[PDB]
Amino acid sequence: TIIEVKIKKLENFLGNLPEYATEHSAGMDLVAANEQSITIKVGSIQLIPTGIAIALPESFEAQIRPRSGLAVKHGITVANSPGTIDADYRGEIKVLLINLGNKDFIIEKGMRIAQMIIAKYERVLWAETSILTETMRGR
Amino acid sequence: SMTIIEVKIKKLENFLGNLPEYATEHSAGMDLVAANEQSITIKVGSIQLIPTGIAIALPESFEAQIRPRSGLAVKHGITVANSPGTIDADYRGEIKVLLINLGNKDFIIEKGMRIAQMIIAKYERVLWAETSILT
Amino acid sequence: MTIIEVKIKKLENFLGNLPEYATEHSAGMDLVAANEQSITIKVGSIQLIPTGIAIALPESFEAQIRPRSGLAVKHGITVANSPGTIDADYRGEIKVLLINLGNKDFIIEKGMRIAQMIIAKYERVLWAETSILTETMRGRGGFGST
Ligand SMILES: O=c1ccn([C@H]2C[C@H](O)[C@@H](COP(=O)(O)O)O2)c(=O)[nH]1
Ligand SMILES: O=c1ccn([C@H]2C[C@H](O)[C@@H](COP(=O)(O)O)O2)c(=O)[nH]1
Ligand SMILES: O=c1ccn([C@H]2C[C@H](O)[C@@H](COP(=O)(O)O)O2)c(=O)[nH]1
Repeated sequence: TIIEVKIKKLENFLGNLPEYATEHSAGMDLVAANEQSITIKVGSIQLIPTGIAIALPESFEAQIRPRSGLAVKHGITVANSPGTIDADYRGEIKVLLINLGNKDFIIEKGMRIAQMIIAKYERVLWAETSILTETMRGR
Repeated sequence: SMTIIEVKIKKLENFLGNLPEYATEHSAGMDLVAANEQSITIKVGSIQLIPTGIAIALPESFEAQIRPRSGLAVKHGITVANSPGTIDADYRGEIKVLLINLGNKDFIIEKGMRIAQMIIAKYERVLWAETSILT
Repeated sequence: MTIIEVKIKKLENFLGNLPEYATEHSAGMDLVAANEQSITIKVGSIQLIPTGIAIALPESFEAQIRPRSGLAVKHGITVANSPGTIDADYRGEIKVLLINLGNKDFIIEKGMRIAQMIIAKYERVLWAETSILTETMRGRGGFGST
């Protein structure tokens, strides 16, 4: 199942629109679009802009997830993972990276920093009740 | 088209105010609100479990995901330690949010603070097919 | 509910039971450590733990590697690249990247439950490049908004 998503390139965008590595990949690589280098000191969190804004169709969301390689090699991961991009968000997509490694890490424009996976969500209608069914799991 | 799924929800004794709400009509998730009666300090490097005051019964083939909110992470280094937390359709206990302070100042969690977002989605039940060669 | 068949290969270090759902309505299966030498995760360190299985997902399905809440609560151990993303293109050994954000060193021994694996559908995006996106209510009137 294919979904069309509108996407706007911002002033800082470069290159191809976010790409899937292979034809069956779940996620697109997000690329740092910071106009000046950003150093993430050990233990710190930095916001990295991506230079895109998107308009997801109704009932969909985008998830900002880590690239395993950055975590393995440098202890860099997504601080709010999985980051939720809502279908009515019209701002620049931002990636929050934390440095949990042992050396300061420089984020340069063009680096692959996260992946973005699009998935369906369901909107909840609450049915308030005073008792829930019992299950084999329980409380 | 969005689709609606009805989910049963029980208020526990420590719930205050309103059932979890979508910030906007097109939000993927509902905001989860701290329901601790007494403030909870999360010191630098600590993990703390925060109650929400609710229990839910998801319909079959659905799960709920406990995810961080952007503000707590970027402003305070607070995030969800077991993210994304998985709420199973047969869980009948209180939903709790496990926060970690990876920032550089102690942070006090007060009743009423938005501490996470909860996204409901379908999952698929796997039947394994054992094989000797993956194509 | 909806059942999906997934092919799975036992590698040489596989010990015993294929990943199982803890209950008939659990979203995820428990993944178990299959390391043939003990692995110590020092405080603040990150270690890759093998599971001894490889899988072949059907198209449009992913497996998400997520933390078990018990390990996080009791030991500060969680999944460093969470949610780990397994898709149809990955037929190698499933590995769990753990980080120790607790207050003492933690030894991973084979047979320990280390993560849970939730299979779900994802969508493939085709981009419609545009110069004007619709306006919405989100963030409207906030400080600094243009
Ligand atoms: O990693 C993230 C998370 C969120 N957002 C955007 C899209 C969301 O709709 C909006 C609000 O996020 P929350 O505060 O609800 O997490 O910020 C990002 O750009 N990056
Ligand atoms: O962030 C979380 C994760 C889990 N749970 C509840 C619902 C789950 O069904 C149950 C068991 O979680 P695990 O041990 O499978 O992580 O705990 C929560 O309240 N919050
Ligand atoms: O928790 C994880 C995440 C990924 N992978 C597999 C599937 C991916 O295709 C491959 C490389 O990881 P990424 O660089 O795409 O994150 O490793 C795992 O074994 N476990």
